[PDB]
Amino acid sequence: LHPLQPRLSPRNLRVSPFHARHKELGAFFLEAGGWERPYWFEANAALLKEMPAEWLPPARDAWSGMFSSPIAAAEAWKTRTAVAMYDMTPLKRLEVSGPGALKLLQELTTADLAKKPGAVTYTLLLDHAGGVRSAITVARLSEDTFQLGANGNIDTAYFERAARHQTQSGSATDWVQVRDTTGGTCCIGLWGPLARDLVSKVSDDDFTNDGLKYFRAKNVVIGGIPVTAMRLSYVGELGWELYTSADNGQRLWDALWQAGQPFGVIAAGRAAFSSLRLEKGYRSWGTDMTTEHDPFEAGLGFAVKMAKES
Amino acid sequence: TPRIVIIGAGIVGTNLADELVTRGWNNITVLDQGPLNMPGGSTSHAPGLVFQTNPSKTMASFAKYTVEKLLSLTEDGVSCFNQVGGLEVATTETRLADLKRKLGYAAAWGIEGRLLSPAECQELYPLLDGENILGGLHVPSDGLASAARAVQLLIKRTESAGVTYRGSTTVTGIEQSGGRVTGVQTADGVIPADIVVSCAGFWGAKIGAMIGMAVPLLPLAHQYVKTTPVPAQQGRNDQPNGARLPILRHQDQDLYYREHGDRYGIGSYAHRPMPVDVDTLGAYAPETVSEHHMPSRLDFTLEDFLPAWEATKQLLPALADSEIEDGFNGIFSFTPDGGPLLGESKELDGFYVAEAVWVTHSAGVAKAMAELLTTGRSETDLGECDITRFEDVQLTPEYVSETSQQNFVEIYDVLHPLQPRLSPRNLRVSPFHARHKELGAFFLEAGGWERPYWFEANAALLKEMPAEWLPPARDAWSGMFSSPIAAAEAWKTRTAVAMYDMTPLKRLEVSGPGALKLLQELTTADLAKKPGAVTYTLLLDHAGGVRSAITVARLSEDTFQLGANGNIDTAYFERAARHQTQSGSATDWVQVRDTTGGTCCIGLWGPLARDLVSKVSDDDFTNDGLKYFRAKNVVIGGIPVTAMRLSYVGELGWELYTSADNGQRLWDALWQAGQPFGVIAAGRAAFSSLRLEKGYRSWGTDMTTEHDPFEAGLGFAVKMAKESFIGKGALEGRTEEASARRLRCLTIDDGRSIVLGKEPVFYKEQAVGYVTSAAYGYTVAKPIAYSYLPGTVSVGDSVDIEYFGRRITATVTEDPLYDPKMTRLRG
Amino acid sequence: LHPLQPRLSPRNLRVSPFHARHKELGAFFLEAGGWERPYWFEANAALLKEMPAEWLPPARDAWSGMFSSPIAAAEAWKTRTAVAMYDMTPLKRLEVSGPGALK
Ligand SMILES: Cc1cc2nc3c(=O)[nH]c(=O)nc-3n(C[C@H](O)[C@H](O)[C@H](O)COP(=O)(O)OP(=O)(O)OC[C@@H]3O[C@@H](n4cnc5c(N)ncnc54)[C@H](O)[C@@H]3O)c2cc1C
Ligand SMILES: Nc1nc2c(c(=O)[nH]1)N[C@@H](CNc1ccc(C(=O)N[C@@H](CCC(=O)O)C(=O)O)cc1)CN2
Ligand SMILES: Nc1nc2c(c(=O)[nH]1)N[C@@H](CNc1ccc(C(=O)N[C@@H](CCC(=O)O)C(=O)O)cc1)CN2
Ligand SMILES: [Mg+2]
Repeated sequence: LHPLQPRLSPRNLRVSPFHARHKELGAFFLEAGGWERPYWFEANAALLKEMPAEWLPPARDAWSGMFSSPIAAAEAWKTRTAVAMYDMTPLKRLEVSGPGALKLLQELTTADLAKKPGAVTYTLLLDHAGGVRSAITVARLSEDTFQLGANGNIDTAYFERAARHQTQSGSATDWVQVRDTTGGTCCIGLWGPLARDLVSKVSDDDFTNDGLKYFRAKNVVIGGIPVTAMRLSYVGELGWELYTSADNGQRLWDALWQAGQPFGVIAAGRAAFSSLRLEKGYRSWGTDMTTEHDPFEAGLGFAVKMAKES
Repeated sequence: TPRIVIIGAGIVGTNLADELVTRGWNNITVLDQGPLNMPGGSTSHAPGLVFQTNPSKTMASFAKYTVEKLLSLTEDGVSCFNQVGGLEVATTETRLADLKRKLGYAAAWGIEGRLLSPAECQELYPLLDGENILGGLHVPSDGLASAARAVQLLIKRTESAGVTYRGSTTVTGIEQSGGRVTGVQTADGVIPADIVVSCAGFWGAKIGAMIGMAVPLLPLAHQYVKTTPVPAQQGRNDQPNGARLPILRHQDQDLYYREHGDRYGIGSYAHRPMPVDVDTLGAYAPETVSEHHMPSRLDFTLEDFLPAWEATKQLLPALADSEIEDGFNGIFSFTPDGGPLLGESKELDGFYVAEAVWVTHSAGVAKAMAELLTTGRSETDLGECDITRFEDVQLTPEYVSETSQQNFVEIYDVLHPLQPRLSPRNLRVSPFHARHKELGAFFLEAGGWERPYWFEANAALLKEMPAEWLPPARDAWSGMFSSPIAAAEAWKTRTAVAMYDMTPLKRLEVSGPGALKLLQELTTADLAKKPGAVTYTLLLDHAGGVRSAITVARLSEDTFQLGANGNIDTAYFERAARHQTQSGSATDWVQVRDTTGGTCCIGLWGPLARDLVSKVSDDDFTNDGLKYFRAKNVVIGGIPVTAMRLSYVGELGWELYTSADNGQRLWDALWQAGQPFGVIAAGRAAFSSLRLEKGYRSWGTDMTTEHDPFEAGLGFAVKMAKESFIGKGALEGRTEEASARRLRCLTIDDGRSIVLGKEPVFYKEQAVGYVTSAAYGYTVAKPIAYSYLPGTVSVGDSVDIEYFGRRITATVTEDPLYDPKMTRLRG
Repeated sequence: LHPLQPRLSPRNLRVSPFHARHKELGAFFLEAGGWERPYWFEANAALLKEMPAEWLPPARDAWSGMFSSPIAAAEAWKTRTAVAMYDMTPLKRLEVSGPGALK
């Protein structure tokens, strides 16, 4: 069996709010964690006739060509030179809330999270030996509410137990609740050099550098939909992760899609996504590092604030 | 009494100070950036036309009270109301029909009115060219408010009672601590306050931003023009502002009129919407404010007015011998639904709004708010006025701008109660939305959600449907936004199995060690039962009035899911949970989440519901496996689901809840299992009809805070034996049988004449009630309507319902109309 | 019955090749000769907020308003000022061929 080989059943268990639009665009779906994830979009085949030859990869052998397509090259191309919409809905999304939330995260992570709300921080979770249990993002949305981009249900269970333990043994001001909100929310990664040109057509919020700096978050309205925008890009380009409730997702998608037409916006899938993030050197927990590695071996020293008290 | 600061000395803020004073609260400071003698908000330019009749019972009562209050507000023998009566004329058949519906509202709300023939219209208002007049509606108690004079007299008498007024004082921020208001910032310092009420008119959104509150009003300009002296009017009225003819509405041309001595005042909505940026108005130095120079008056744009002037000369040819003398583009407030914005902010304890209020409703709004502040409740239902009625997508600046401008464009149009907007649409959709479009769903929206009213795919079933299920033809009005397809969907729900989309039902998760304690105090049920129980229960106010009717499902020791009625509930629970948390122990904390947008629900109902679900689940759905009004977790088509056994349509089956990401799978699994059982998707038209056949009440129409549970026939849901709950003391002694007014089920005798809501109900030729809910009952094959009626009227008695001026005979009937032994439901 | 009143069944007997695209655009279909014919497209509702007021018609009475929509005004507007695609597939189309055709 090839490492990407999907099951044929059961399928379509979990789908993002954009699923109808993705099928319209001829998404090739693979599954992970029950979620259907586009790996590329057949609609983008039409772009290969226009793509510069410098972007066209050589033939693949039969094995590396399984569950791959030249279309991924066109999607990488447009992400690097135009603007792309990636479905980040399946990214594990945890809400950690309550008066003991900051205290919990200060102890579990390698970052100083005690900053006025709006900061996004890439940070690690270690075990007592210094091995890397996880690498996550923490966005402080308000005094007592943080949204985490985690790595899966191992993280979820880790936070659940730790929050329960803190709550049980703490005061009236140490209680903290952890919710897995992934299934109730969605996210579009809107990335590429024309990302500002696009979003400014559908929002009156300020998306310039002055309005939202790198690794910051704020609430905005796009196409009429309340969104939490976070400025970062696992693909290494300008733009934002745009989060909203599942019921609003399709509208947000359609609004952006329409705004993006003059900029040549495309839907982009996981094959391009993985290639682009590797060009950026961004680590993926579970393969690039595990608890067998410390942050310095993995080249993640920068994410560890050794000056923290604890 | 608490220290109050009121922001704004318009007709709203001064009436509020007054209503508070008469209730013994006089520790009040009123602030206005303008001079006290002419503050310069919309109140300082309003022509003051007061038409009481309104489709809304609450707005109508506010208007009646304003008329009574202004008539009694007097000095040197001259009151602040000139009661010349009001006349709405019709120049199209469509409008003529609508005046008959409005005459119904008037009877329903206790306002005396008459329909006039064209000849009678000419006798009452001789300046009308009769050639295009088809009829008029005359209300003798309407008239003209002297709004700016009323402000002065109100300032005078409240000042005498100890109220402090500070004009030329600009509020620049709001001070707070611990989630509660502490004061009001001005350049010269902070004015301390325990309560702040923003009565700032079209500045309201600007005041709101000061505490991070979204106030969904849009400032819009509206043209008002005065003519030169009109020759026909020479000598008829007192100069300079006398009036003797009824105020005049010409809604077909978006115009209204009044006299100003021998001149005419012309109000036009017959121009493009004109949004105003309040930040560009400029700061007016108080000493510069005068009649033609104030912040609320923008330059007149003659070009916009020319068509209105032509139409005016057609209606009233005498004015063709006058000219336009002075015009201005006058600013005031519009909202997404035309309702005002009243009540306590979500963001800040002790901070209240009373904004976007017509002079017509001002005193009534002030009275309601003064009741709210001093007693904790308004004596009038504020369900359509509460600031918290709006969903999140409805509070964005873009939605507020777009829908308020559309409200302005449609302000005087004849509109069906179901008429949807064409934009913005598709804001919120359930996970089943693609499947619904495949099935040709006809969508209407509410709260931002797209809701199927029926499915064109089901048209194919009408050829097979027994004739007993086919309703008679509908008239054009009751047929709008209706379809015979709803009959087939009711049919299949009653005889087969249907899948309804219950996703839009407000869904609240109340969790934490103090959750049970919170709900025990707020609701009328004993919720302390092992998890798995579902309970239908009420939320009362301290007077025993019904704030809401909800379901509470106890999912675990510290987690409850509530099926609530909208965002008024959400904000009510949010504040109550916060208050309990702040003042309680480590074991009293409780969190409230609105999870509606992250979850979905299918109502799987009908006699074949078990046959269907048992094909896609190994869980036990027999009576032994899940009893009526119980919940448990199951797996269906591979999806984890919370199943609750109950049915607002009165049939066997369950509400099936799951996370949004799983919804489409659950739907498809059920859809496929249901094929041999003839499963259909069923929409809201069938849903509403079926639930009325069951006698189930709908909060907001069938009962509001104006009713107690016994009047509404909801006594069964109140556990009077509870040790404690909000409203309990007020209900002591009350029973359904002794209630002076009781909610009754009517069926329409002719089997055919459908009514829609708000129609007056008559007993022995007296108006004694009005239609709350109504639908055609497909199972009983006749129209149904509910109305409060004097306790004196009994089952079997006859009543008349007036519909477009025609009396329709109906009979008071025992409910439920369908399956009163509940044999379809229980066991 | 209104002169435009359609049957609810049988329907969808004859459809043009554009039918899927028309449903995507929220076509309101009426039938004639067995063909499903869009009378207007709900997708075009979005254009009314942008349309000049000069193009907006007055309210219709209930009868003339049946099987009509303000959306038709926006579609007329765009046809007169931009570019529109109408489905003329149902127009009866006859091929007359052979050496005696001209005769
Ligand atoms: C052209 C026109 C015609 C109209 N015709 C009618 C009609 O015929 N019938 C009818 O019922 N209604 C009519 N209206 C509507 C009407 O006038 C308003 O609905 C009403 O006057 C609102 O009263 P208010 O007390 O809420 O607001 P306002 O009268 O606007 O007073 C509120 C204010 O608060 C003050 N304020 C605002 N911000 C601050 C601050 N930061 N610090 C201190 N003070 C502040 C302002 O200076 C002002 O006095 C008309 C309005 C216009 C523009
Ligand atoms: N919400 C969000 N959370 C997440 C991911 C995501 O895709 N988006 N993906 C996973 C973790 N990964 C990364 C790895 C690198 C970066 C990144 O952006 N690194 C920049 C900036 C780092 C910073 O200065 O600390 C640097 O050049 O390495 C962001 C998420 C899971 N958590
Ligand atoms: N989840 C759920 N919650 C809800 C509604 C719903 O549709 N489902 N709809 C709203 C409230 N309404 C009702 C009204 C009646 C019933 C009902 O079922 N009444 C039966 C049983 C009552 C019981 O014995 O107390 C009786 O015959 O009156 C259920 C919800 C909002 N809350
Ligand atoms: Mg209008």
